[PDB]
Amino acid sequence: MLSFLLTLKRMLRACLRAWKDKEFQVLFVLTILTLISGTIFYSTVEGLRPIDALYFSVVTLTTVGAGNFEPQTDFGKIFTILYIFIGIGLVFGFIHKLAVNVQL
Amino acid sequence: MLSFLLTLKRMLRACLRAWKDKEFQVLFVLTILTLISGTIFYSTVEGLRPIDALYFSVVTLTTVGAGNFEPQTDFGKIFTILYIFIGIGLVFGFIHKLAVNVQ
Amino acid sequence: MLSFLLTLKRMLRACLRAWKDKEFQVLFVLTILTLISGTIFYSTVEGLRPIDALYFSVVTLTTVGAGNFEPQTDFGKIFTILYIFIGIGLVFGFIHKLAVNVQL
Amino acid sequence: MLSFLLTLKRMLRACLRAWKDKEFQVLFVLTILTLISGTIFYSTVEGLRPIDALYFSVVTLTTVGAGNFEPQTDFGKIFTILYIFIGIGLVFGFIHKLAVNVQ
Ligand SMILES: [Ca+2]
Ligand SMILES: [Ca+2]
Ligand code: NA
Ligand code: NA
Ligand code: NA
Repeated sequence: MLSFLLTLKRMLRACLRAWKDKEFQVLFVLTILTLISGTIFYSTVEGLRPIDALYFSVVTLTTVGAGNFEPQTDFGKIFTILYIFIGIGLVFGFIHKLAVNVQL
Repeated sequence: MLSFLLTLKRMLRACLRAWKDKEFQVLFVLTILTLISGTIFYSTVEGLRPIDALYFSVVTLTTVGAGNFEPQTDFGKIFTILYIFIGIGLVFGFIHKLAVNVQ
Repeated sequence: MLSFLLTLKRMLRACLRAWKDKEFQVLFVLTILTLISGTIFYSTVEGLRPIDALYFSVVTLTTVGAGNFEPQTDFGKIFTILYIFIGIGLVFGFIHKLAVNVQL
Repeated sequence: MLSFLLTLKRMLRACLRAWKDKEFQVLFVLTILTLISGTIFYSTVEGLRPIDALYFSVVTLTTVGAGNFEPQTDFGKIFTILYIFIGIGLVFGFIHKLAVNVQ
């Protein structure tokens, strides 16, 4: 049990230290920026209430997927297709990072 | 095929070997903890039966996605958003582990 | 253009050669076995038409997600939760493999 | 922050550098090809407008998932199942690439 906590602590330190790498920071900011753009687009173009635009943006960008909503306009549909690849590009970025930071 | 059988067993041994690594155990406990918290949160704030709160918690945390349900309250939606990122955080954790154990 | 095809060919050979690794074979068989069990369970317990039980099994095991259907019984719900982790375990398996076969 | 700006630019350079690797180009062409085929298949067999066939093709091939639609015909369902595995096959491809370029 004490080992659990010590391991947990060492791992948490390593996670917080990751928030120090400038490339991880960029990816993070880019992600926030992407989530904000999505929130703006869906509230504007699809008329979704702000909190629902972020929710759709989050579930869509993370590949979780929305359970009922889907863009109603052709403009929304196109944006979403593009939004999704941006999301995949970001994930690969993080993955590429975790791939380099491990092989150094 | 004995050959096939032997390969499976070797793999299974390597799997159970991971369930011994402390870091993997932490990650595992944390996801169960996360699943429980989720099950609790959705039972309370969204008022789902426990089994349906666990289900939504699972399909949501793993990025599988629910086919019909989605948080009705603002609290539920905000929680779900953070929940998903915890899930991503956890998966990166397991992945980093799998990329550290290869070396 | 000729390079495209040559690269494409070399990559395809490498993919087919992967179908030779006994561990990849096991993971593959395990996956088929898992998809068959799912197809049987959902058709039986949830009364889904066979082709729909496989479809749900596939979209669920791959994290794609079903757009409308979800287990109606508590038995189905429990099985699905477990089904999902089996699926994640298999994915990590493949990933672990692609991680070793690259660092040899 | 110039520092932040410089980091971004370095990363962007490394991204465009990948769009030069032949193997990555193949993988990319193959997914576009796959997306087109999907868009075509769902337009015909399921009778969706092209933009809705592309959308379902995308959300399906990336594992994001559609919130309401799903193939109505048996042909559509069988195709979708194989489509998803092509998608998994493609992602493993990009991943293997990202794990070969690290070394
Ligand atoms: Ca999904
Ligand atoms: Ca739905
Ligand atoms: Na997913
Ligand atoms: Na995924
Ligand atoms: Na869904």
